[PDB]
Amino acid sequence: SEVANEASRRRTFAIISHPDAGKTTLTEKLLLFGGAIQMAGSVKGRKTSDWMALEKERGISVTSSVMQFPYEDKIVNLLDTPGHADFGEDTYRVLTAVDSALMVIDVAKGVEERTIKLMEVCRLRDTPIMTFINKLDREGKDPIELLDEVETVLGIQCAPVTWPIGMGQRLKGVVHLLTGEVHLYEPGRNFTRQDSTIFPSIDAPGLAEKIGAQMLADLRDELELVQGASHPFDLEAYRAGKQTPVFFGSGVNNFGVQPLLDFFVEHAPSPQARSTTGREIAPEENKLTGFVFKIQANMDPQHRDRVAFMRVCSGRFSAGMKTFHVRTGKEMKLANALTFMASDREIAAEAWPGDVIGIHNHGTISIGDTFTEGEAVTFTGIPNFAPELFRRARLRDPLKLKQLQKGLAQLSEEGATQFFRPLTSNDLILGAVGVLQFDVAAYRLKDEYGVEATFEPVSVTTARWVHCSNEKKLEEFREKNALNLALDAAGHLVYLAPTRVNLQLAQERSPDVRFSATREAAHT
Ligand SMILES: Nc1nc2c(ncn2[C@@H]2O[C@H](COP(=O)(O)OP(=O)(O)O)[C@@H](O)[C@H]2O)c(=O)[nH]1
Repeated sequence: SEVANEASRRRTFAIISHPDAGKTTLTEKLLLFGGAIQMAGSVKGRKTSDWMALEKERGISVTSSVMQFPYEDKIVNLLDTPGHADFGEDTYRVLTAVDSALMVIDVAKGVEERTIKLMEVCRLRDTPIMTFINKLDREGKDPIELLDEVETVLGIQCAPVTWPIGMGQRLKGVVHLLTGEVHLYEPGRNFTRQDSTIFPSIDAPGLAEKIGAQMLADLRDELELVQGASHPFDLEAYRAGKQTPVFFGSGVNNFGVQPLLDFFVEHAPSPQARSTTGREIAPEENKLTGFVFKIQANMDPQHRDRVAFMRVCSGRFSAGMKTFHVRTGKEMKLANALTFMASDREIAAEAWPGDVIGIHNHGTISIGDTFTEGEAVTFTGIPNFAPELFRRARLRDPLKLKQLQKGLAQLSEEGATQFFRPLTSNDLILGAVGVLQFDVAAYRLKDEYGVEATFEPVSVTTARWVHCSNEKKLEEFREKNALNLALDAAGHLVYLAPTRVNLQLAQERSPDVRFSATREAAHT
């Protein structure tokens, strides 16, 4: 069928990186291959009018959230993961609306703090991971050691697919480990199809006349070790999230990028079956389905447009179709909704399973909302994430407590911020993932709700959701740790911890108590 075909082309993925790894550099070089030259320049330019400044305050992002582009007859949906000033909870959430992930690692650094946390988010869905080691034009760690670093630190098996030849001032090129080809690193080239120097084999004549006899011999030495030690690429493993094919390159020069992109579109998974409150929803179904996973402000001179982001999981979207908002129950007509075909010639008014659409939100869409054509079904798997920045609410005029908690609880629905009411206090504690969510709730509470407020930091570092079967044994825990407990906007029990250390002690004192770092956004 027409849907099954279009879904089979889709490659929906995001990049996970520690900052300054190369995420925006490597995004540009791929937008080049998709023919999105116009967007490619604005993404590199992302490194002023008065009303756009106020819009920066309301929560818009300069870089486009979603970048779709075609490559080798596949449709590549590249969902952004803002890592800089706009880092926040939405960054963690984007990963739950993809099927595959590309990890970028600086070779000088290695695995880094943001690498580790993003990779943990991918472990939740067992998302497949591909690895690209960046910045080989400058000196860095040994590849053999960097593989063990990934393996031991990140926990995932390593199956390299390309392999470097030197690095830094001494970099000569990569060697493909499946095709046997030997791409060369050299100037004046964009490293594309016709614009590259590719030997078909290591034993091809003249290779030593190009990479030096010494470096060819040391390359034979390194391969013999990788062959008899590192594991070869097992697609079944990669698909189950238990293995990552590794690529080495130099994104700033587009070197090694294309082999990665060709390998990616060949093997990365097409849209798969997600789960709902009961039955599994396959991507080949006739009716349209999908879940809202992100809500942001859309660049608006009226400073009033919010757009909820929705990934499509079955059927076909067409501009102006009647949808079924399972929660509210009202028929919703997706009017003037947003597609993200970023290409100077290509322009498409529809979207297929794996794509993302932008539903202009007027206030009644919250995170995790499931849109269908009439089937009462509700997607599961959409998580809320344990905050990592906590602050208390500071209101100058106390006559706005009624309206403050009204605004706050709604900002929780739309994913602005989480909102915690301690069992032994009327304080209101706002958990976020990035600093920016606080300035946003500031403006939004003032602008929308008229509550001039402030957020002073508290002695809270991490939070865990609490669940336990035994009704009495939980109450022996509710009254024991009550000072450290709160309720969130959903009414779940949250252990607000002053430190990671206090939490581990808390986890051990209560052996029969579940401490989980995630929670479904559907009040359950
Ligand atoms: N030497 C070298 N520098 C790079 C490479 N890729 C990115 N950079 C540099 O890293 C800086 C910004 O990297 P960026 O793409 O913005 O990483 P991001 O912050 O994770 O998006 C720039 O100064 C780039 O010149 C590379 O392959 N080699």
